[PDB]
Amino acid sequence: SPVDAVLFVGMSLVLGIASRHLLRGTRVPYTVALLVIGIALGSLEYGAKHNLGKIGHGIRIWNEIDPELLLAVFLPALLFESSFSMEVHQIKRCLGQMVLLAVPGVLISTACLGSLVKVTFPYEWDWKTSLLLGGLLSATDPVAVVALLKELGASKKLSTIIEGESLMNDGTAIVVFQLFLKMAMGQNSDWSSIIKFLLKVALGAVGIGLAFGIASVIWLKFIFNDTVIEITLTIAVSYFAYYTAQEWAGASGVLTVMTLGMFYAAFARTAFKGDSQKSLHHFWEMVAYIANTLIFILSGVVIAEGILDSDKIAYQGNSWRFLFLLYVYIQLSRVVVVGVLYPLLCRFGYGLDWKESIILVWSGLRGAVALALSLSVKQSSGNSHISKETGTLFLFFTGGIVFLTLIVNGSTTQFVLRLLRMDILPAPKKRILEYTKYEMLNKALRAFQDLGDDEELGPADWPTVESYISSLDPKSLKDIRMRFLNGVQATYWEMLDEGRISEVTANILMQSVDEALDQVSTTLCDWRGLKPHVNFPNYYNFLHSKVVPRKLVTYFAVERLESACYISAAFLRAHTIARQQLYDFLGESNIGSIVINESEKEGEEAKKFLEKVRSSFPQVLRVVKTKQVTYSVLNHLLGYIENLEKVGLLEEKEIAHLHDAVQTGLKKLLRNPPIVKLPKLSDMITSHPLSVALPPAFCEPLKHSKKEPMKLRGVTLYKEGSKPTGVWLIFDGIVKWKSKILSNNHSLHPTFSHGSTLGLYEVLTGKPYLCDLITDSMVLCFFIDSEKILSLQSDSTIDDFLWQESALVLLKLLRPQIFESVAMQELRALVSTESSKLTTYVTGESIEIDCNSIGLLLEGFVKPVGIKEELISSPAALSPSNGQYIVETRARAIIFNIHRGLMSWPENILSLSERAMQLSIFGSMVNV
Amino acid sequence: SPVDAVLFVGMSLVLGIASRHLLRGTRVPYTVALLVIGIALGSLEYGAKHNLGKIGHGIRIWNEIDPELLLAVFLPALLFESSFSMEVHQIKRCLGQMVLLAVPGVLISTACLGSLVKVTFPYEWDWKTSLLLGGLLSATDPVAVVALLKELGASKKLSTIIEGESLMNDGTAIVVFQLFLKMAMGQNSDWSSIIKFLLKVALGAVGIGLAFGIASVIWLKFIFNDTVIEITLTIAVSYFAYYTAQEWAGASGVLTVMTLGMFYAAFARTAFKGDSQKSLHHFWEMVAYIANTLIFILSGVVIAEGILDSDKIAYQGNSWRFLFLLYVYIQLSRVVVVGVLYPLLCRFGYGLDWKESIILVWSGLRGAVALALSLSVKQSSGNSHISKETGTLFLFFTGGIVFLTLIVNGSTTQFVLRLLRMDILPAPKKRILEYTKYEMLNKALRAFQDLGDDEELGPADWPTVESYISSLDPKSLKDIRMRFLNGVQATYWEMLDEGRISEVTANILMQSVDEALDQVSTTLCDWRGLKPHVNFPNYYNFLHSKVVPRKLVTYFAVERLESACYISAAFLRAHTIARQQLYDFLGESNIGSIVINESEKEGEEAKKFLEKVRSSFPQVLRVVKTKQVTYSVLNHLLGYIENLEKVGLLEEKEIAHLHDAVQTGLKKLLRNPPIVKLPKLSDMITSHPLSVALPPAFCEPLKHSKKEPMKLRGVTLYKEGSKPTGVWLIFDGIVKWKSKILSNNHSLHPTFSHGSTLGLYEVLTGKPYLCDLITDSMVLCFFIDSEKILSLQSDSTIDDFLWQESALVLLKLLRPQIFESVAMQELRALVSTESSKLTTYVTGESIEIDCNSIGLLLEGFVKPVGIKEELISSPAALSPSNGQYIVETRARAIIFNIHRGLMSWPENILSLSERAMQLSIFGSMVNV
Repeated sequence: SPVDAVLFVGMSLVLGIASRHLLRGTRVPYTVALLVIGIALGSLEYGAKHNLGKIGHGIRIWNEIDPELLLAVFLPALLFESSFSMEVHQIKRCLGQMVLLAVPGVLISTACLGSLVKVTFPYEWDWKTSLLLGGLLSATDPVAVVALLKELGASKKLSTIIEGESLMNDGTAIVVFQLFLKMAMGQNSDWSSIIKFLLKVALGAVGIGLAFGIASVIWLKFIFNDTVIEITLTIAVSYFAYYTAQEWAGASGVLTVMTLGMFYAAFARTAFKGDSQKSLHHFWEMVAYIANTLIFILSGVVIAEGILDSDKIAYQGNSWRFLFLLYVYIQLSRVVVVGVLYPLLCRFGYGLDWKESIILVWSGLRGAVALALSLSVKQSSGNSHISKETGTLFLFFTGGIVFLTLIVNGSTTQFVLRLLRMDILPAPKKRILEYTKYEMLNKALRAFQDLGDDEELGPADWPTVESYISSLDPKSLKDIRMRFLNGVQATYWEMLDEGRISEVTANILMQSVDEALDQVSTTLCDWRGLKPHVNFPNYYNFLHSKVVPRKLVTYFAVERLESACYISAAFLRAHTIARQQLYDFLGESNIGSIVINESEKEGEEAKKFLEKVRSSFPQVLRVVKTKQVTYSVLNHLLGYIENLEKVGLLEEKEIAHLHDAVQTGLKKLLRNPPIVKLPKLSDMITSHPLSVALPPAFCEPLKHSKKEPMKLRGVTLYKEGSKPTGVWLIFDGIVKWKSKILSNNHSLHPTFSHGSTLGLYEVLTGKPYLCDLITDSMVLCFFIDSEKILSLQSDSTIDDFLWQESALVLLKLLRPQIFESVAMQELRALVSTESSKLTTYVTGESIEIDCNSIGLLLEGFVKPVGIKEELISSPAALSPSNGQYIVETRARAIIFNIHRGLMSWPENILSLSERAMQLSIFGSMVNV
Repeated sequence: SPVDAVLFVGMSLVLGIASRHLLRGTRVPYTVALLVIGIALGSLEYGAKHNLGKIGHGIRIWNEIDPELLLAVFLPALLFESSFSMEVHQIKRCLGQMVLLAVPGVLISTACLGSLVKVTFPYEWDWKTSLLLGGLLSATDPVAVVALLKELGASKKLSTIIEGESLMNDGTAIVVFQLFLKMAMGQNSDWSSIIKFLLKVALGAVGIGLAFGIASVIWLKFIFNDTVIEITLTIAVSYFAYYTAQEWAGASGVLTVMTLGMFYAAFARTAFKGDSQKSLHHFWEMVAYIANTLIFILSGVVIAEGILDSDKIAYQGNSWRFLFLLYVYIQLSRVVVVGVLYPLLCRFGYGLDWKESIILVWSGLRGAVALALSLSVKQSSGNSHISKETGTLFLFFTGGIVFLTLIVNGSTTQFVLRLLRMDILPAPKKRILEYTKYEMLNKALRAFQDLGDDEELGPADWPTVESYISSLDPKSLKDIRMRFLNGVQATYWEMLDEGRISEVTANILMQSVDEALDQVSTTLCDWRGLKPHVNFPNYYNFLHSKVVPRKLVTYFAVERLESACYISAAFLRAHTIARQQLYDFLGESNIGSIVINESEKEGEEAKKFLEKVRSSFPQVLRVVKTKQVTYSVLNHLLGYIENLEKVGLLEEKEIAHLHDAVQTGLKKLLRNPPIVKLPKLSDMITSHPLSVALPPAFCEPLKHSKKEPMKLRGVTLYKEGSKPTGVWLIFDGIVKWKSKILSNNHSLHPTFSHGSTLGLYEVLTGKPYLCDLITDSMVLCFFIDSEKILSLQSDSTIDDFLWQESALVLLKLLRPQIFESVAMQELRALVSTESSKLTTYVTGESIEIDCNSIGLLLEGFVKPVGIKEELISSPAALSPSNGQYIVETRARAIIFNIHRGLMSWPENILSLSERAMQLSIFGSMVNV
């Protein structure tokens, strides 16, 4: 007999596999087909008394399945992954509406449904059992709703809203179902009894789940490099959570497993390995899928057994009337609960409209959970409390509700989508889709360009490759804003590809910009999407209560402000790059200036947040940047190691050691944020690039003490035209430069970065201060007198290096049209190149600027050739006027050699030789 | 009571997880720790009579586990993935030694061990039960051996040899164990009875497994895009294979599941999805891991129960003597079987030496399979045939053998490795390792270069990042050969990265070159590694037996020659590129010429194989190239789609549709090779680049009939100095050009490719044929008379295009020093660039060649300036002599603008500004 049960399980599994395979994108889920097949099989086994053999034995051995055993085997398996694959950031974005739809939504739904099925539902029912029915089919199938919504059209709001509300409705409905099913078996008599029972079954289960989750997350953080033990540990901890919950504490094990899934979705994304997460999700999806198909087949067969029993419930000819009435009651209950919650749903979280309201009310899919609970009721029934017809009627009613609710509410929802103007794709997103379907074509064409150079295998055939990929202004403010926001999206994509931010941060930023793209007509609301993720409420940690450890403060501050810090940094860099790109694209359009000013003013509270973080926690910024840098570095190393393992180029021991080392580094990162000692002033002096010219004797004036590096926001450094009293050093912070005399035109983002010396040009030339410096953020800055640098000017090499640094700063100043749109990173390479040479020019000589090169005069006067004689002053930024410049005074100079298509997609894209190219590579005629 | 069993399962699982986590790289497997813990728990439950509570109930409910149930639950779970993760190409490389070690190796081991444990092993035993013991602990644990060997030092031979021999020893041992355990329960009496029983249990099980594998592979090929249903289908088909095998046909279900795993490892790599394979492997590893830990714990607890029973077997004080004798017998049996098989092992497959012999004999690890079979014996025992002590003694003996065999043979094997000079890493592989640990450093440094440009988060801290990555000639023939082979490895790596070949082909080529690197002293044996994978035995298909379908011939030919065709193509391209790179690296070394000649002569039988394929099947080459091209294109598109899904940049419906389309294309590819119609001559004419100049009236001389395009190998095209009788067209094939008059120096690989016109220069200039053409392979070539082209010369645009193509060919001829090391792909871009212009020069004018540009004279005479007056003839290839050329006759010309470090790793790798750079980016002092 045990072999019969496993044979039934395997047969049901094969039927599930077949039904899912045949019914992909057929506007009908495989689950309803499984239910119908199970009903047919049960009818053939019981209704017709046809001896099915061993399959019949399996049917009759699973017909007597214990209720509690059914819950234990199935319900946690259904609910673990449904609560595991959550995008917890989106949930925390709209958690208020989630709980509002979950707890009081289910309460109201159960109350209304029980009242309706008690007043007019003639079977001489009881109020407790009717409310039990309400709480039974007040549960929404999460996986079916997720699949429907992915097939359905919902940008990001309805998807997560309905997903989470169904997920939490499962738990709330199972809790209320347990409460109502436990009617008067020696307990649950008075109001205090049910209150304490709820307290236990809910809070104790949640606490057990959270404790087990914490223990397992610590274990995972302590597990360095192994995929399999992670899935196995998840299985073991889930089983022990269920065991402790229901056989040690008496709580609800299913709710404990569901809370465990919540905790793993929330605080265990970084605990799991980078490559093990996909496999773990696939395996738990597989467990949930087997559980779902098996519970559906079992429900179908038990319904068929029940409705065609000796009493012949189905052949009464009247039960279907009340089944249709119950479906109407489901619809009415959903309508009334959505209407009641609408006055509060709209004011919290995501804005909900009547369109979203009707999509929400119509997208109620009672599936596996309701069927499992109904099977639980139609088992161990027939006693004094729950009778026998009073049992099947529940099972047949719930099965018919699942049938109708998955056929009509699963099919006609798309037809409703066709109305109400939601299936239409907005132009801001249509541009994105058509661009991404245009990069597919270009990437494929470049690949076919590359795979045509070889000659041993002969030409390729373009038509088949094309067949296999056959699935392929300036005066308008809104278009300019949309182009700017698309540029911001491209910048986020590029910075994620290069590795500024992890996957979750990029997802948050892209979701926010997608939300902001819908309000392109009005002011840019990009930062409004990021507002929930950037919070700096209080700093009670600095009230001396916890600064005594002076190390846990850094840990807590990082763990709380870490994601917000990446979000703000990426936001600022994206808007800077996008502003520069838009300025290049438009040049001098007034609309361009308006939108740039709009973006600059809009991205101000993020700067305020970063300034507050810097002023409160000076060391959190360095730790956060270190964590980001090492995370990106380790991801690159992991990619290289995966490539090597694919090749097999190294032995399976050295490559295993390297992979283990990289995984250990990643786990030590995601476990504890990097510990960086607070740098002293001398450490920053040594780390500063200018310290090479600074002798070690000058490196220890009591290790450069007696001065505090910090400078508050807005503190001036030196006024324009003032005497060069000294030169500053910028170890960390922001300095803004302004000057009317200098050609500050097209200087969109005037800013010097860390590791720079400022004012060196004036102190080594004696000229008045060219630029006015204002510190936009708190800057860790140091001052060194003019006399020290003038003394350092004694030797030739030090003087040459000092004038090289002066030249770099003077390129940053004089020519922001080209060199402002680049960090101080590459300019050091340009100045350090041996081709770039410092030269001294005598009167009568000239400057040999030519093609593919640029020049810079530092001191002296130059006479141009071919133009009216001009006395070009010391800061010149000499450039080839044609694609000359004789010297007239004592002069010394220096010479140098000199995804981003989404902003302008349709505005950034024949000769007899081109056609020859096209034929020699492609087929007859296909544009490249 | 059922809850007790599941509690025991969960406790054992947690203990397994803990033991594996603690004992990673401790030179002791977690399995022995699990065995010891199980023995201790059983001793505490039975030996001390200490009431353990519910854990004790679980122990006593699993103590009475049914034997057949134990096999069913455990053994297929152990063996499915052990037979699933095979690298089947390496197995087919050395299958002869595999079967030799498996079938007769196990037979000899069982015979010798049974004889030894029957002659001197006093318990009044029987011969059948003693041979049963031999066949029981004649099984080697596959997973433990794999883990040990990955920790152990074996390049590629011992690893796969021992892995496969243990894997097949499992099946052979379970078959012989079933045969010996089935002694005289109403069957297996005479020799005919055992012969037919073996025939059934082996061949019928293999056939059932193969049929189920074929059905499931067809199902997988018909499944387009879904990960979960693939794992679920694997589970379902495995269960149904076991069911059909043992409860419908009477065969051995475990052997059927093992053969199913073989079939999936062999012919189902392409059936599974590209992203689902890793998850599926992880899940089945997880199932095998739970099965292994549970069987180990169960074996330990049952041993503890048995040896401390009423009879007190352990406390007899003598059983350990015979246990140690049995361990010595295991060692002696392994020694004798390896010695017997050595005269035949060495002559077949991989060469096996005494060093490999001792590593093989010492690496025998009896693990989970032997313990499971021994538990099967110590259950349903105590009857007339198998007694009761005669049962435990088997269980305690097998458990002690596993204990000793996993402690000493699992630890001292590394110490033996320390001797015999195998742990030493050879210099050819040490160079590879130190290079790959040098690209880690460069990639990390470049990443830190990129992640230092931003300014909102401030500087990064280099020391912590460094801490997290703290795990980091010309006259010698052998060094030159090693450098050349490293260049070939780099070429394979680059061509896999760009996508010439799949992962398996790149793995085969890299394994072959790794094997060849060990014989660097002698002639290059690279092709010897590829020899088993390149076979063209017979072409009976062309005997008119199966050419009537004239479509199944292409299918069968592709399916048989497909991998060999990629291997040969990649081999040829890799050696061409490596020869060119080596010639660039050395220039004119005699050793370089010797090794280049060696490589060219060595890579000749691959050309012969490709020529045979082309002559037999003309259309297989195009189909194979098409399949490769579309596979690479779809992989690139899948990578882009995965990037987009990570971003979340598109809605979850359009991106889902694109992913589904790409997966459907990939499945339609891997299911059926692409169907390409055989191109007609007119199709190739139109597809040829020169057809643009050919008018449509000239495009249909009865669609260019009356001529057969094919030309055999070695057929000349036109002799040097002959009159330009016409111009040829190369649609597909190889042409070699030789000319003493032309500067053929440094022309390492003189070859024109497909889609080219040859001889056009001479026919449009009237000069004698510059080059001598020899067809190195069968070429599909066409001839067009001189009069037609001279007539086409009538119009200006056609003449300009014709002279542009002439210029491209003449760059391919005159300057092979620069333009031979590039395909005809990019040269079309160079000639087609608008900067590259065709100009007509009158006598007295000059050619304006300058920096960053090149020139070409086609007809006329030119006088140089600054050098003795030379009459440079019509083919000139004018180049800037300094980094001039006045015209003297009627002349017309044309102007143009103009992983690979592994070959030379240690010979391809400060100023005051450089130190400033280093400080401004990094910490104090770290070389870049």
